[PDB]
Amino acid sequence: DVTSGYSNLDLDLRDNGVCVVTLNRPDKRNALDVATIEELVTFFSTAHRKGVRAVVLTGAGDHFCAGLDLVEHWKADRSADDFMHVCLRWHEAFNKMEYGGVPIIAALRGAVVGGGLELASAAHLRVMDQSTYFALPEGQRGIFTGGGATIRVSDMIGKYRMIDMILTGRVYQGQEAADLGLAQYITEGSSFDKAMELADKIASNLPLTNFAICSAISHMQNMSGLDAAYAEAFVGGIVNTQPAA
Amino acid sequence: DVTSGYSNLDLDLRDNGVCVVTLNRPDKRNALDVATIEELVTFFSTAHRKGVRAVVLTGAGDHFCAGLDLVEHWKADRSADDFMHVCLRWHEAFNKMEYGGVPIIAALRGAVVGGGLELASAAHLRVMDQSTYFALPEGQRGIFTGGGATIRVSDMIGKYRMIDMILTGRVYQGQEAADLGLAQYITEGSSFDKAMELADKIASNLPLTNFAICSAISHMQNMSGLDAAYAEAFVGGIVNTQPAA
Amino acid sequence: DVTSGYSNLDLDLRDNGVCVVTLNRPDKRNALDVATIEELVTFFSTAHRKGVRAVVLTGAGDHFCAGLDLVEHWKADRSADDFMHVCLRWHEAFNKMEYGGVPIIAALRGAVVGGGLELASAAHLRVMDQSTYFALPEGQRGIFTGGGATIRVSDMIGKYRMIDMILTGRVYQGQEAADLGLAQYITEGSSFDKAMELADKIASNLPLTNFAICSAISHMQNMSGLDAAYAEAFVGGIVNTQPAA
Amino acid sequence: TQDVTSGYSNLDLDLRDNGVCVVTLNRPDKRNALDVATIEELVTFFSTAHRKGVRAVVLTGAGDHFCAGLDLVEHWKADRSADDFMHVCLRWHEAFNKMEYGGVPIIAALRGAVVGGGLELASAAHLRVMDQSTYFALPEGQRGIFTGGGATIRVSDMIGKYRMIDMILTGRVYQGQEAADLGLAQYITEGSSFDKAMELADKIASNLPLTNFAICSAISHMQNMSGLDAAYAEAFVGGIVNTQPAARER
Amino acid sequence: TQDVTSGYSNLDLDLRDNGVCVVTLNRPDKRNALDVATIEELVTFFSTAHRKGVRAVVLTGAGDHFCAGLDLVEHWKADRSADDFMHVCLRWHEAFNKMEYGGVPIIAALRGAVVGGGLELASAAHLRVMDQSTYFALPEGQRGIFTGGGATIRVSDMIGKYRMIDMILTGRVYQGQEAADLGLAQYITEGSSFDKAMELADKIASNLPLTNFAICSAISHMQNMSGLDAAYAEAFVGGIVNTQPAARER
Amino acid sequence: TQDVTSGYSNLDLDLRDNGVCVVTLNRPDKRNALDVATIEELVTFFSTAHRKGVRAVVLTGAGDHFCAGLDLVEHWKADRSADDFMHVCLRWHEAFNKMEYGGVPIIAALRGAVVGGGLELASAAHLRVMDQSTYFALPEGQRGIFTGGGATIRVSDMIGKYRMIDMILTGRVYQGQEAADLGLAQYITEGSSFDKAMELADKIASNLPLTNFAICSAISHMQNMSGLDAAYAEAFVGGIVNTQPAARER
Repeated sequence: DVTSGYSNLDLDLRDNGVCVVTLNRPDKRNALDVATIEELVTFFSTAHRKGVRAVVLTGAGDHFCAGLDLVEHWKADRSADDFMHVCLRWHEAFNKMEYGGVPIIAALRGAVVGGGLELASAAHLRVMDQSTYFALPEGQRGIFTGGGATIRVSDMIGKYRMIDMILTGRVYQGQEAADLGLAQYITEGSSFDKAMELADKIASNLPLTNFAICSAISHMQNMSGLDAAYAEAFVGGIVNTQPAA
Repeated sequence: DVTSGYSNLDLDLRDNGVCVVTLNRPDKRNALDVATIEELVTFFSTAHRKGVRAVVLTGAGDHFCAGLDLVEHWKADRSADDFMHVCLRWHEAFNKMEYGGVPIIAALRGAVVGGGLELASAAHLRVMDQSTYFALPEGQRGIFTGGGATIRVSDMIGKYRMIDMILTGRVYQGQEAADLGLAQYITEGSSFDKAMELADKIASNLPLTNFAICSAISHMQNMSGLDAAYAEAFVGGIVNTQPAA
Repeated sequence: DVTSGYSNLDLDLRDNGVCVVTLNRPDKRNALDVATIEELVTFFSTAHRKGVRAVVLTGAGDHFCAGLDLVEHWKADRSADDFMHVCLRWHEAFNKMEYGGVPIIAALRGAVVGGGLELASAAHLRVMDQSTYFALPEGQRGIFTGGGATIRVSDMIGKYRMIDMILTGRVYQGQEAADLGLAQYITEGSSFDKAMELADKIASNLPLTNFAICSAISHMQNMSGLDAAYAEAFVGGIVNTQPAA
Repeated sequence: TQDVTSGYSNLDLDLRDNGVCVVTLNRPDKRNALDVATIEELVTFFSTAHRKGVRAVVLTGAGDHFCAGLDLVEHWKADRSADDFMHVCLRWHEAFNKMEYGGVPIIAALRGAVVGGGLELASAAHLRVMDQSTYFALPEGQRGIFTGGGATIRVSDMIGKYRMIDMILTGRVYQGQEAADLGLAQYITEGSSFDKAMELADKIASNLPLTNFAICSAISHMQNMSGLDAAYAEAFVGGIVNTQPAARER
Repeated sequence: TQDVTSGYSNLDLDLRDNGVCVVTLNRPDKRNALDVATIEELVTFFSTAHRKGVRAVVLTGAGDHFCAGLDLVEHWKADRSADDFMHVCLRWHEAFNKMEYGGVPIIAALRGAVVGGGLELASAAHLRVMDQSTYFALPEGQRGIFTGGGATIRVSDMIGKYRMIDMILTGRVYQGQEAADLGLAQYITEGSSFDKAMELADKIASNLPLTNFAICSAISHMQNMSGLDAAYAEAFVGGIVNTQPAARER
Repeated sequence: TQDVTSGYSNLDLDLRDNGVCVVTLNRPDKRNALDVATIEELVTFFSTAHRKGVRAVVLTGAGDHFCAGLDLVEHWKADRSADDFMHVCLRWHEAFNKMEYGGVPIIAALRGAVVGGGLELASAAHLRVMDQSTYFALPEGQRGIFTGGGATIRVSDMIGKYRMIDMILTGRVYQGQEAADLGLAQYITEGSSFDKAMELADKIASNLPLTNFAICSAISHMQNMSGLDAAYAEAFVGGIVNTQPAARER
């Protein structure tokens, strides 16, 4: 019951458990409105229990994701509390992606900007192609990132590089972007095909091992290394003694 | 009342709110004595409320800053508690810079060493030129960094690279230094002019947006990502619904 | 009484206080069994009080360390709690290395894989040669890292690169590995000789300064920067006012 | 509004006109022991309560005992591996995190046994009201069992780490005023804990939604941070909550 | 020494010969409500007290009530936006952080209302002395207001997160021995809280400056860290404090 | 089994047949003041107790007083520099960390003075049993000394940061039921604290080794984390402990 029914996500579940999840509004470069965020909360809250083994996340069209749907935003005439609540929903979706235990590999193309970079950062692995570029351009437009960029992008490229990106609108692309920490993989070919290659290999690993890799490590990074040491020992104890292992 | 009156800092407030703050003792490569640290505490404690929009921090002369004023130090014949108190003042100055909400862009030249690298690290952005080099040389002289290097330089280049720098006295310069994380910008020309270009653009952004960028992100990095998610939503709520925004 | 007596470690204490510590089972690429881990706990729990000034850690033979002794592991038929306890011993050894206050420089050759990369990560400095390669290959074999990789390797190369390494089994070597953060030094010659050069220089520094560098910095990185600021001031107060300093 | 009470099997739900929803465990025959299906219903209810418009929740257990803890019959029969049980524990934690950090005030009306996983459920509420029949314990420890539903976090936050360690290490039982004074419940009544909980809930429901949302989510987050970073976050929560038009209106 | 008492308008200051400085809120006509100008004077006083040589502070409010909290008249009139109010809250936090982490022992002599922002101010002191007229509350919540001056941090540290949530969610008032036992004040007197605070302050002022500095700054920092990292920092604080020549002299 | 009791000079050790080991400080002539050699023996004993098979420890001091704290005679004579003393403090911390996080339940049987470093030692135990002669204080502060053996961490966890600050800032002494209620000891007896500690230890020793190990190590680690990360770790501790064959057997 994985492909249940979603309006704003196109799903393709392959026989080995890899589910392609595609943002489906290329006419607006897949900008994320509140309904799409809720479908991401739902999908990533249930993916593990529904048996999904890995996810390849992509955006329909030439551009991965332009970020916050500004048309919806401007029209909603939001108060500070209304917008704070919208941001909590973005965070719920991305927390379910990051800490959910289902490996997520993003196949990037074109503009990975603003909230779109926040969505890409919620994946475990990112594959960029020759057309891909990254930025947090809204900062210069007076907009602060409220979907996790200050957390995940800093974890990806360093707090001072993330501050630079939002303070100046600086753009990164090509090898320079991969080397900075924006994506672990860069291809001269299809980022979708490379993501699928990675996803198929990951899906052939043990479910429990991938679950721990895709949830425990982020938690350990939130604590003192002297307390994470103890938690890591328990994670290794459970994962490495499973019959299948 | 920004250029009020300081003995150890030369100030130049431009019409757009950018304030150039220049260490003014080139004869001693701008080494930082206790009086200069107190003026940095005062300036950065009040800059935001005095209306400063951005700061370009520089050192008069060929060298940004040589660090701790050792002549004052040796002559003061400090006990462990006396020196601990001096370090707390350094930290107060740099905390007001980092968490104060006023964007600070350092225009580096020559030696950015020891406490001088600690001062540069307290800025949000760093611009280095072709003469700039970085080191924590005192470590080999038996001196531990007590002005935040263990915190900020580790945040800039990684804990293990910071440990290497103080343990061995290793020097970095050129593109290698920029790539390591010591400065986000490297220019073949004037680091002052490049810093001013960046500062003028930043000063044209909304005051509240820059305030959040230059205070909230450092705070979020000090907490678990699962708690920063909630705080970030409130920061976005306030910043993105301001009338000006 | 440094070279006391160990079965699984070969020790060579030099006249300047540098102790070479060599894993001594090249026939199994120095895989770490429980007895070797206990000797590492013992050696690194007492090295500082026994007067060791620096340690050069190496593996006998062409390969630094292959990781967990799988023959012992499979034969022990471990329950989840048995294995959790083994992981706590690995962590105790590596915590004594990291926070013990005695500088440790690892001279790497060949395969630095799995638990072997966890051991190398517990050193302060790493020197790699032209034959050195790094990986966490067990992940694809269903094995989770329970000896600190999720903590230290993430601190070395970034959480998302560490997740990539264990999720995919990706290998790094050469300049690419040094640049990623796996080793601060890469040599075209002998990694042992380069490690000794570094170690001899470090051993000529003050004992207290090296102790603080090799214990305080890791602790500061486990707290909010606003609380580490205060602790760092006390560390600087004690280190910088010692008579020898 | 939206339907709040339909579609559940393991929770009895009663939505009052002022937005207070009574959530009642409904298996007194097994002292409301929590099986995996009940935990999943708690996840669903507490993941959606705020957005559905629920203003406050009074949590109770049908019968003489609030909740005896994890359903051991189900546990025993399942012959769970360490990973299977770790997964069950993560679901308990998801339900309790949605209760604690969800922003909807929860007031537990306690009676009889509030033990093991039942004390973990009670600890996920913001307020607890106990009566003269109420008693508290973490007895599983004496049975070789560790608390995997938050007791080590929330009960420590309620009574102190060393008193929580004592309870699980020794099976020590607390009741009456001593239990209230220890930090196990903020309110103790000589009468009906349900009626006192409803009094508290009706007053809470009369306050502003955003103010209750912040009180019932932000404070727990602030306690997980250094006080020097929570200071900054609290200033932003105060800025949003205290300038809402409805607050000025008051 | 340096001048400590001059130049202020919203604080009455009295420096005694042994270094104890009485700091008194001086607007009893409005129950010492704290406006932005008073907060700024607290920032200035507590940012410089240690370096000026102040050995201890006895903090009090003129009149029958210590402090009723934020100045609502000023608040209402200012018609503040969320960002304007967030900025006001950061100033309150700066004043209270300089009190808590500044290294100068602060003993609050309480009387009457210690409510809302007034309880936040009292919580920024190291020690609190209450009298028989003293009462505590965070009533703003019932008025749709959230505490933005540290109550969620310090009052939780004083009485427990769940009792702090209770106070702001319900407006519950505490007084007398019950308040002292809850953790709202370490000392309760049947007489003058000011006189008891001065007794405590005079004894504290007789101890070594560095020892009091560490006690009144390091402990709060240690509580923001994992205990396994605070262990290391505490060893360095002990090393510096316990080997100062003056300590040996004792 | 392995030898547990031989080879020590500064600890009297008595291993009972059920695995409870009585560890007794043995210098009543100096009220069991802790010198560096005794701290090193505590490091050795508590670093190996779990692996040697010790099931629980009852910690006591010979004579009328549990422990008066750091050995000042040794301290004074050593004329320690700040770094020398910081190093001594790290050894105290290593001994107490091995006690707190080692996984072997420790029950302290207190009598008489539990002061300064002696309260730090007592605080490293999981449970404390006090008698009618027992009193607690951190008097060193009045003597210009700061606690460098964990009091700022563990005593704060026991009684609250503000009560710990009060104790060291003022030298305040606690005893009797007031001390127990404050959080200084979970058990108070009108009889023998040693006999009550042995009763508790014998019951604890009858429980499963792994369950006691987790209770006596995991909970302290969880309290050093955000509750949202401890939730995940606790689920893994529950998974391992609750599926061990011996637990099912129960």
